[PDB]
Amino acid sequence: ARCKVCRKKGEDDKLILCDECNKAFHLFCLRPALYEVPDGEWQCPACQPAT
Ligand SMILES: [Zn+2]
Ligand SMILES: [Zn+2]
Repeated sequence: ARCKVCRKKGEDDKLILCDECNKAFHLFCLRPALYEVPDGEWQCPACQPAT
């Protein structure tokens, strides 16, 4: 629907909000390999650890 990165409707698969700071993100825009929901990484790249 919408996503704070691209701000575009198209790849409207299974969007994910970051729990911490409520940024709406596509699984694509979060991580290009990611297509299914991470029931754990309820995060966005900034919040996700450098590991
Ligand atoms: Zn997006
Ligand atoms: Zn975040």
